[PDB]
Amino acid sequence: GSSGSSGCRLLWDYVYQLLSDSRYENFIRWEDKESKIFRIVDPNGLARLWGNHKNRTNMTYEKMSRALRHYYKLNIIRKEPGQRLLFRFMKTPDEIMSGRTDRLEHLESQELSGPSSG
Repeated sequence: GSSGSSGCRLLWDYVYQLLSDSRYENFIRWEDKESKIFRIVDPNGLARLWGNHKNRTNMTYEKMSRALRHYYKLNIIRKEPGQRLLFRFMKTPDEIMSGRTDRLEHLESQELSGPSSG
């Protein structure tokens, strides 16, 4: 029961890791497995886990969704208009699971904290 060693350090992905484990249902479960649709049961709590293992502080859902959004542009996830915290996995996640250069990974510890110094 050891899940400390990580690498991807990604949010959008952090989702699956949870879904797979039913023990994390109360926080998040599969809405419509038919279309790999998931929904955050409780953001206030769900985020905690994301900010906890991330050694972050006062991890809020606001600064969290900041990621899922970036992907929305890549045409990977779709946020239903009606619902509020609904996410639909259009394309397979493992399809874009890689790390060579300027890959999604890069955005693992970027949209979390720190200026752009641009």
